Amino acid sequence: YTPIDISLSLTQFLLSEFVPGAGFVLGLVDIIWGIFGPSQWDAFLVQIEQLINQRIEEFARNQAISRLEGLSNLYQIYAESFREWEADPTNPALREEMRIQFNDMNSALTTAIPLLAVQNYQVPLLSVYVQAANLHLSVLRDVSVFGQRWGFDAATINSRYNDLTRLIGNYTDYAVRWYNTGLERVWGPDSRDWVRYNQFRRELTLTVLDIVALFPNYDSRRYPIRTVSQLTREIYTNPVLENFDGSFRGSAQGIERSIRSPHLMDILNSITIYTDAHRGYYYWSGHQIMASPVGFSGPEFTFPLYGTMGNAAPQQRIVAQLGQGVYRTLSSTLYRRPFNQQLSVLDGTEFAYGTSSNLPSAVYRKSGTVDSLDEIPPQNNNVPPRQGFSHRLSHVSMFRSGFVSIIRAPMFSWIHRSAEVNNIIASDSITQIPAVKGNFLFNGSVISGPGFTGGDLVRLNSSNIQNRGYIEVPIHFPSTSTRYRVRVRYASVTPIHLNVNWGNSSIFSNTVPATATSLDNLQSSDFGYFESANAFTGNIVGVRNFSGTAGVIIDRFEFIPVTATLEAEYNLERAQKAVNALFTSTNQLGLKTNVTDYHIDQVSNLVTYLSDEFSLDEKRELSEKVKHAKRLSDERNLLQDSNFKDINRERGWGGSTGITIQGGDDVFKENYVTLSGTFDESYPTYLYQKIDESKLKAFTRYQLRGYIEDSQDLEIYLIRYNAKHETVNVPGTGSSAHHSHHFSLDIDVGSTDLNEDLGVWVIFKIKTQDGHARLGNLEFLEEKPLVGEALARVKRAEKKWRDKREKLEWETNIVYKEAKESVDALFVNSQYDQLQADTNIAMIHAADKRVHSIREAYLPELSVIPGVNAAIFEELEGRIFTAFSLYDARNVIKNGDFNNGLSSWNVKGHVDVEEQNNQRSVLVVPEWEAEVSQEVRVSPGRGYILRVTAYKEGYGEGSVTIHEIENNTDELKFSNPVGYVTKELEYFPETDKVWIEIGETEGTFIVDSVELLLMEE
Amino acid sequence: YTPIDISLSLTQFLLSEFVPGAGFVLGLVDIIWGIFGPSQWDAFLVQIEQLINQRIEEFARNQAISRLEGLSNLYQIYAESFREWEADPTNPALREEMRIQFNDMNSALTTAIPLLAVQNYQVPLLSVYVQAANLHLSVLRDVSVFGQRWGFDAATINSRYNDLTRLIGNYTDYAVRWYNTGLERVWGPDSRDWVRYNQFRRELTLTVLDIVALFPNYDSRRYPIRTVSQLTREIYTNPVLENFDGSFRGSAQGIERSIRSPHLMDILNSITIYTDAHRGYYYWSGHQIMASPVGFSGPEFTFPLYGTMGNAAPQQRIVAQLGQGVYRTLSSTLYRRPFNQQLSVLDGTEFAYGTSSNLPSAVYRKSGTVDSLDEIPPQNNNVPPRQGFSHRLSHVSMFRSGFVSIIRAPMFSWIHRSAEVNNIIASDSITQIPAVKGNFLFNGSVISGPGFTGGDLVRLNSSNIQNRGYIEVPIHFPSTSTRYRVRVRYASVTPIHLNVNWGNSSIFSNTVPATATSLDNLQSSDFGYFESANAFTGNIVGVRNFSGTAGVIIDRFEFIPVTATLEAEYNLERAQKAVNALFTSTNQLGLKTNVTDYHIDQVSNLVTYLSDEFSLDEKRELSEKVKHAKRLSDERNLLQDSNFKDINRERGWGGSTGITIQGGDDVFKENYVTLSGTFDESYPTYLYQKIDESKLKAFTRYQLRGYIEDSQDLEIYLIRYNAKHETVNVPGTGSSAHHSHHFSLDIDVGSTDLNEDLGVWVIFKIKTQDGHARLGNLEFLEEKPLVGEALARVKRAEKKWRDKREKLEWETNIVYKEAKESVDALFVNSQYDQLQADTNIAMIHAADKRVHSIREAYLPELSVIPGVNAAIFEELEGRIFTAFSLYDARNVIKNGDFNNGLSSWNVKGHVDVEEQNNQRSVLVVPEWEAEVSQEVRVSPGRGYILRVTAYKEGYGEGSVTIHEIENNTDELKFSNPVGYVTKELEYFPETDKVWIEIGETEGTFIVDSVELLLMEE
Ligand SMILES: [Ca+2]
Ligand SMILES: [Ca+2]
Ligand SMILES: [K+]
Ligand SMILES: [K+]
Ligand SMILES: [K+]
Ligand SMILES: [K+]
Repeated sequence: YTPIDISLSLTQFLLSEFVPGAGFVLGLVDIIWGIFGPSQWDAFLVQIEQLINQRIEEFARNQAISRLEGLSNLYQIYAESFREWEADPTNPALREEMRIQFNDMNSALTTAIPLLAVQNYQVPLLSVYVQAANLHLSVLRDVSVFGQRWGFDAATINSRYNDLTRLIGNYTDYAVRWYNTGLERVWGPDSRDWVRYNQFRRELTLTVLDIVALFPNYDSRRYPIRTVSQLTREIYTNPVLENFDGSFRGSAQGIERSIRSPHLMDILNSITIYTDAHRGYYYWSGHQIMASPVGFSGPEFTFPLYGTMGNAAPQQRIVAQLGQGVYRTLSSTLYRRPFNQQLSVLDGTEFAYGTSSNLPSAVYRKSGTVDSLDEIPPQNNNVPPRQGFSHRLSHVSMFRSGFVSIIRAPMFSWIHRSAEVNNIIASDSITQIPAVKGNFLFNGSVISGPGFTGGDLVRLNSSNIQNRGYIEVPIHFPSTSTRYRVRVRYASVTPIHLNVNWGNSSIFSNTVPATATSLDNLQSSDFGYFESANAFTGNIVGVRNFSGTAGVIIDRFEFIPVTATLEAEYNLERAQKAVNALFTSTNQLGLKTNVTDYHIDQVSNLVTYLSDEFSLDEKRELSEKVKHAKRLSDERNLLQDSNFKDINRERGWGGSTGITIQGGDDVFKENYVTLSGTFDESYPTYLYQKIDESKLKAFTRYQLRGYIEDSQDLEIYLIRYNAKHETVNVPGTGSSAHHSHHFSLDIDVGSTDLNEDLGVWVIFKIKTQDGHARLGNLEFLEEKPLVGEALARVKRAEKKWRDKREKLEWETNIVYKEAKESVDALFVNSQYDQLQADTNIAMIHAADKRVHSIREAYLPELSVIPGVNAAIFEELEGRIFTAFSLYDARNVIKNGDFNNGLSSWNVKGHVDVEEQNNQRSVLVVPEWEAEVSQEVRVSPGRGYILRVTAYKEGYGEGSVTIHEIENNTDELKFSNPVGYVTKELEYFPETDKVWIEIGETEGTFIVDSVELLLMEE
Repeated sequence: YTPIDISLSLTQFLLSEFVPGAGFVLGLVDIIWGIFGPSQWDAFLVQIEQLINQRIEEFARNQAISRLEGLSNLYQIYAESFREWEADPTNPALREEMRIQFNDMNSALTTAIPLLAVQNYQVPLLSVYVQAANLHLSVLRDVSVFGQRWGFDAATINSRYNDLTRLIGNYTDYAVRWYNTGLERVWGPDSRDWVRYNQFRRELTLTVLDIVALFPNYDSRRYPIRTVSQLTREIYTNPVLENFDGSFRGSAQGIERSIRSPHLMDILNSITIYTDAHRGYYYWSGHQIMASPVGFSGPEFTFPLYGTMGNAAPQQRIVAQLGQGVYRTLSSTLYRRPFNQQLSVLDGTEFAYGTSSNLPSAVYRKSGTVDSLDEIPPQNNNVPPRQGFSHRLSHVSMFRSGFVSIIRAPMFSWIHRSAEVNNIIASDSITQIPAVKGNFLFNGSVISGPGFTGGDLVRLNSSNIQNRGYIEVPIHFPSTSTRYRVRVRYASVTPIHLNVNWGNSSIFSNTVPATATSLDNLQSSDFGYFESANAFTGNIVGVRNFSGTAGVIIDRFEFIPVTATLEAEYNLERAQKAVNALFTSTNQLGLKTNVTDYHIDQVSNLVTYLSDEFSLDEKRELSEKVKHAKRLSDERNLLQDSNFKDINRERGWGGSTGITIQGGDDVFKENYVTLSGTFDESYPTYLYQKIDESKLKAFTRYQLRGYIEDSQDLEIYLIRYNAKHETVNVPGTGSSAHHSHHFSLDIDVGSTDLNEDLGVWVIFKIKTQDGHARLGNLEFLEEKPLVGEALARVKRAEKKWRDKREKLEWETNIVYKEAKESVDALFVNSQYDQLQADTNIAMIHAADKRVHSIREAYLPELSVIPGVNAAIFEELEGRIFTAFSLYDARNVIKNGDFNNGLSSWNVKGHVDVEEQNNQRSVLVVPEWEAEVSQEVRVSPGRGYILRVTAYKEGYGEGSVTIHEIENNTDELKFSNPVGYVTKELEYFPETDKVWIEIGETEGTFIVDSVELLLMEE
């Protein structure tokens, strides 16, 4: 019969029937607006006014009640019109009437609510304010569903939808704010203050917060179908204190502390009660509580003894989880306060259970007349209290004092019955399980709700790895066969990566957005949602806070029944949006330049995951477009042989050993490239390609880019007017150092000239042993035309390369002449047939060094790439290689150069042949006892030239001598940056054998070549 | 017929029959020692001498061959004795002969090997050295298995077992070292140098490394039963280069680079060959290779074109994976070298396949007579080459030059056939899969093996989280029903945490030891093992490097068939060792003091995981002991109610609200405690307990300790002579900040005195809101007696507390007297019946402050704990509370104190009642227009005293006035750190009603109390 009774009846309706329709519209009239007079509105104001002890100003109060009246009358019209329209949807008069009534309803409300929020009296007005706002939200939510069907145009529906969500927030934040400051205003130091304080809290939770808690569910778009919330907050009664005919000083903090702080929800299993005695008055002195987690999903637990052990009588375990729990307490109080020792306790209490039928009430000692049901009344008056109660007993703590006065004041928590002992998932509606109904909290806290949630929330803390915040909720599924998408309501001040598990499998893991800008004063719009992409049928549900850095508030888990067509639709929209975002324009004719080749690959992946069972028509369509995008990417890609199909087959890819092409990957979806290291720095692993001038456009930046799975020591070159080069090390990822796998590199074209034919060299190099790379999706592309500084830089670069060429082209005319003449002086001039008789090796070597002083025969960066001067260097060095060949053939001495180490030589001591300047091999005689010798056949009577090219380290003299058996021995002697002397002599063997013998006196002797030749002109 | 043929025949035996027994002993004689003369040993030396071009010194060489001979003769005796003993194990003569022959065999070998390792010629001796060492290891491995059965005593078997493992390392490191420096010694700049170089490498891999690679398997204890290894190394042939009748200058680096660097193993699928033409000579100009990963577990891949495309003739795909792969190439070479252009290529090659039957050979163009089978001969000569080959063709790369001379020199990799195309797991032997046979390498490299592994290894790099190094190997199980323990051979320089997965499940995750002290020059003993604890029956196998910091080399995976009894045994030993390590001594009578209660809990967990099917007898036994340990822990534990069964039931645990006891946990196995925060700092969450002097021993340190799952703001107190206190924050873990969950805290006892009864207070406190702890397994224990500094510190602490008491005990005699007299002055002296007529509130308040200047009525740290002065403070404050009660009852004014705010008062303006010093409530008149008034009933004719206690802020005068209707109004006026004035007057009502009215002129007026009293003596 009181506002709390009325609220609880709305609360039940809102929990059980929350779904757009005539049942809803009709529900509000029957419960409230159709059946309330001005005395009912008066009654509501008095409830809070009495409490806070100050009445609303009369004009304001008068204004308030006549508005509420205006609205009863209005809404009755809207409801009656709604009803009739429902019965005949197509009747245009019934529809116009719907439109008009809606408009008028929206006017009145917008105007009347500010009059229920009037300064200085916001508090005593709140619950009624809450009423008008609950109603405002539903008409807005109506028009957003039925608007179209009534004849409103989309423009006007979205405007009023935007209003709807603007106002879920506003109205909620308002109520919550004034509840707070009303609550604080009524706090005070004594037990009397506490009674008013708690009574405020309890009454206003019942007529205010509970409704507000349901306000989100008006979001038609978030909650298209029936959606069931659960209120988990606790409310408190305290018999002893609540009708103590006095007040205990400075006790209200002590009393308030005897309420349990924020916890995971638990079921009250039993109370075991201790009787003590004072002047032959027997009383409840202490007691003990057992409890279980939600869903008896854990073992039971307990708490330290409340109050004090007593032994005046046996003790009495009262079991609470029988039927549906305890819904009522009838308590006997005792106050002995004899004229002058003092007593304030309970001598008995009945605990009564909720049942669809009947259960004997468990009595501690005796019943009494301090009925809890005055304070926590039933929600349903169509049945006995045992059936129609609103609350279950949740815990019984205690405020105590001890040995001048005795206080034993048991404190009763009542949780709302919408808080089910188990977490059962429906299948025809969205089910809301608040995270607080969980049973495993690792690295995080429960912290009291701000009022607009129905209860407390879960904080998961920031990390690092094995310290991830985690909340686990047990959940039962009546219907196995039902497919659900999970949605989570959360709050964070930063974007956080979150993983949601279901059973042992992880159904969501990505970074969700921020929603707030501080987690301390939490406002309605501070919360948000995310959902799994798919829908499924394990038996628990969980969230993990992956962030090392920030925390996250988890409100509630939401299970959303879904058909397979719905599923296929969600993913289609998602993928359709992806493909479209590749193109510049609405006609899909061009790619956005900053869309990379690899990106187009990620997006195509999305398409192939679409159902073949429900989306084929519209999936094929999408795959047309993404293939089309890709084709356009290949069009803009200026590199030949993109997929490395023809490396080395010259005008495509140039490549070395230590490369590998596999077709695909964890990362790559197309042919890609693996490069491994080298054992010698001079023999690098290289993939290169020239880009033809004819494909380039003047005065334009170009961009080399691609994707590297991972990398170490990867050397990347871009070469036109000069070479730029990155070294690139990129670690892999799972699912100095580059944090990104995308790379890019820019170069700028000046004037293009086909005749000069610069182009752009693209070169990938690895010159170390540990060393590697995995890359693909390589593009070379046109980016932007050159403007401002970049332009003047390029003009400077070309101009500067232009000046470097002229220089080079001048110095090369000198040197070539010089080298070419030195080359010619080696030969008998008759076209590369013969060496002059008297040209020696040092000469060949000297000519060689004049050839190798040619500066751009080969590109510095990678010397397999011919330079400006490749043509002319090449011909001269071949004339040189011819020359060494001729030197060798004519030498009557086998291996006189030491080019084959020591073969064809007879060696006595310790001697070595070491290479010194290019292929050039030298004999080292390190000690005088060593002897290198060769027997040579000759033509007796002919004449020979013995030529030695060598030098002498240190003291003494090096010798090459020559002889036959007995008298005919002759000698070449050497004594004294690194340069050789050439000596010779004429020898005339008497016989058919000669001996050549190399030796020395001391120090070290070094011989380049020993030659023996016929004198023949 | 050559040493390479002989080696390959041993190699096959060692791969296929590696198992202790007579088959093994008999195998070595038949293959080697029983059938070799001195010419065979000569032959071996010549193989390497010819190669390195320098013969061994004659004495050394002579010595060497006669030792090898001594050993042929000896081992023939040992083998014949082994054989005969096998046939009749119990015959004591056959057993004595076994013992003797073993001793002699061990002597000869120990003496002869140093003569095969002689300075200056270690290299040319190596392979023969390898032979003698292979043999040494097996006799050692024999005696370690059969030793006991021959009659050797355990002392001598373990000595020779220790020798065995000492020498697997030594002999391996030796061989490997000299292979290295022999190989380097023979490197050189030209193609000729390369031929010798590679020929060395290839021949010495075949006669040396391969054997050495098998050396570990001699570890009887690691390999109790048959164990099969796989050689994965590649060897190389190069037809063109290998019988080029000359040498190409500075080409050996170029040639060497045409060998593939370290890779995951792959199967050669096909070669597709390009014919070109030069002067109407048709040649192999280029070619392309396809390959697949091991087990065709991946898609195929390819490589950039080898050589150069040619079009002189069609092109020719030759398929390699037919039969068992290509085992042979017969190659035609071409050398045009016309007197003066140059050519060095192949004009044809036959590829022949390995089959149990027959397959036509695929011919490129034509066969030739450069048979690969001269270089890579068969292992089995009991069958045609097609069946008995040792190698499969593995890859064909190329060394090239191009457009003076042309070189097209295809390079053939041969992998040993023990490298199976698939990774098949046997069931009757241990199967060794080298990690290199994997198909997924993430964050790591393959790097060339050191020689003693059979092939290359896998490096997994240091991290951070989604960059864990990982190696995945595909594996087939012929027999589903077989149970295997996985063992991994690895190397690391630090202890690393490693996770091994099998299929999708993770079968090992813990930190394994270091084995090495640098990963660069890897020695035999640098490797180690770890194993899963259990044994299982997924289809791949993997290791992940969990370290953020260090790298790890993975060699090979080892699968070990096991029965269920074996399993149950492994875990029993493991748990038996755990339980024993709890006790001080061999009689399990005492606990080791540094074994914590929680530790005993971890160890009991280990016991409950033992099989009930195979271990019951010996598991029950173990559970007796661990329960016994635990019982002893409770014995030493000096805390009452360890498992928090009786908190608050006073002489056990003292506890507040916001505590919870659950029975067990992810962490705790026994009753444990959860504390949550507080809303007010003055109302903390507390668990405390005193420890009785009678349980303490003089001059001894004690230790408080326990385990905290997690914690924040946990305040821990230890109190005797003074209080020490930690604040403790401990993050949780998965499976300022404390990195450990174990805590401890120490205190020291001086002299114990039962009369003074200090004890030790143990207090857990949380005084903040965010704030929590989860702890259990709490012990208070005796640690050690006090010695040295600690002793003199404690003597100082007690002495100092002793001096603080005397002080306290002196000051308390003064104050108590003072306070007690002030208390008494309040009363009419007749036992606490009445207040003196003229004692006012300020007096009561002044007396109160003299009571509350009592210094240790309550323990500072937690004021629920009575102090020295709790008794005397308590009585006096009750006399005070009596006094306030009396003040109130006699005041004819209702609520004249403002202790119930403003009730019983009529208020006109804005006025407030604020609490100021304890419960003391004051009326604040802030403005002159305000009016607080009360109508009081009186007895006409009697006489009353109107007393006011108040003061005046600022200007003007505060008034309390009193009156009846018309002429009888009188007044108390107040004008002018925080202290009150008391005024009064005598009033005599003519009527039955009086009015009391509080007011003021301006400024602010503050009233403590207004009292009206009858004058009655
Ligand atoms: Ca030379
Ligand atoms: Ca007062
Ligand atoms: K906020
Ligand atoms: K152009
Ligand atoms: K090492
Ligand atoms: K004692």
